Amino acid sequence: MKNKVQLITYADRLGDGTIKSMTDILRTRFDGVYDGVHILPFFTPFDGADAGFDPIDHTKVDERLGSWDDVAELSKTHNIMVDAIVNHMSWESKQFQDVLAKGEESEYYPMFLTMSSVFPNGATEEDLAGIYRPRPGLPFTHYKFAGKTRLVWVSFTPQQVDIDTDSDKGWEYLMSIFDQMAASHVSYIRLNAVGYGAKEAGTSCFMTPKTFKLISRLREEGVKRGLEILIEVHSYYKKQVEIASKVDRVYDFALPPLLLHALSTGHVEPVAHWTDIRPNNAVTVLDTHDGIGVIDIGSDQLDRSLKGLVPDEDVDNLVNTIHANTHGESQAATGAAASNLDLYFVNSTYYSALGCNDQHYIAARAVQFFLPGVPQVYYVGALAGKNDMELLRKTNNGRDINRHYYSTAEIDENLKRPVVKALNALAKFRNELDAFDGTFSYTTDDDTSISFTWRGETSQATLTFEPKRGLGVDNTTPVAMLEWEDSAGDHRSDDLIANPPVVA
Ligand SMILES: OC[C@H]1O[C@H](O[C@@H]2[C@@H](O)[C@@H](O)O[C@H](CO)[C@H]2O)[C@H](O)[C@@H](O)[C@@H]1O
Repeated sequence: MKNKVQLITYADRLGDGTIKSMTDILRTRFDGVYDGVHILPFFTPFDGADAGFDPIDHTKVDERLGSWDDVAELSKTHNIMVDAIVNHMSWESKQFQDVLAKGEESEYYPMFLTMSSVFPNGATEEDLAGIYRPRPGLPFTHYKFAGKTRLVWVSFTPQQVDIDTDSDKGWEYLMSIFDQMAASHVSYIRLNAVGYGAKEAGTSCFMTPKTFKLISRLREEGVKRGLEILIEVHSYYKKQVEIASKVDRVYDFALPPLLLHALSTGHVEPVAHWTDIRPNNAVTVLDTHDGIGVIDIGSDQLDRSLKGLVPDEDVDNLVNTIHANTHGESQAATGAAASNLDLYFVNSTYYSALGCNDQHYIAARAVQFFLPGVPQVYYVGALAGKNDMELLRKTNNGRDINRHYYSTAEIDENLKRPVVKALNALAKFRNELDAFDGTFSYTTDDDTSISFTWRGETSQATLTFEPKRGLGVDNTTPVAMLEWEDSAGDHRSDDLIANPPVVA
């Protein structure tokens, strides 16, 4: 995966509302800034309950958005990342509809998992109780095959039926997705919900050996088509290091909340700790299309005794710090959970989570770009967007607070702001300076300061980070100094907004 900054965006929420318009905005307004892009699900349909992650036909672009040729067109300039939903598919798909009509006579009957598929011999209470769950209840719902009532395995919603990833039809389906991705010259594949993709009795059915056997089989099938794979997994941070050592690339879900903590308090030990242990085969982010994950830093869900990178109280304070900085907007968006250790995510834009503080925000991006891994910037964050209460009150969907529809007018208006111009100049710096293709090193004091250093062939750069120097939502004190060496010798920048860095 190229070591340049990528953009995460919906096709219809960045420009006129299509892949062509998205590609236009990308090329015209962000040349040299984002040379790659993760296009969020654009299949048939894209405007369902789960905003593209519940497609009926994974193989077909939503004709309202464009076509696969638009993807191929965009590939001539930008590396493209796309989601591959491997765990499940729509019950409205023709494959599953056929199983309902024809039952065991159906061509696709082996393609879908049932309780019998995994538990031919009966299941105990411990068998079903130990299954890892992202959603409440048991992962089963009622469907009638021909006329016989059956318990179909469903990890998320009853409308998304899990497929047998070891069956021929299920695998044939996954390869139809891969073949279309490779046909349109997609570079990277984000394997959605792959952690649940393998079921075996007696296990949690989440990241078991059979799961790593599936990821490796999908890897080899991908390279055979020129496709690199990436796994998305939210879990306890020690499981994250375990997983990252067995796969090609993972997400760094710990950093976003860790930077919210450090910018809220000033304590940099948790960040220095994470820097030392984190997997470096990662994709770094601050915001995503979902809420801010706090589970990731992050007591274990099943066994509270395993403590995260900060005490449970600092996790509670982090959730409440977001509620305060947004003045209750994220409360309206986040459904209460009685306690904050029971929260998965907090719904708010990352800019608003910082109280819209420019100095704090640019610093967070700077740290993101200076840690090993390929950085991504979510489109709302690329525009330093605030929470969208109107869409939230229209759709009643919590995550829409961080999914604003940006017309080309709104993009060019927000492009006039200095914080936006600083981020663009920062990504260009991150892409243009060849120091980042070299070797990484870091130093720390104790709690006040931490310095991130990259030294390459023709260039060097160091980022020092002192959140102590400026505390408060309304504090304008720069908390990140930058020094770097290039063709024009040694240079410095003590303010990354007013004095954004440039390369020779
Ligand atoms: O389709 C449901 C969601 O899938 C992805 O997010 C999941 C996350 O919410 C949690 O359940 O963990 C799993 C496995 O790590 C994630 O796949 C999408 O990112 C999300 O947008 C979908 O709603």
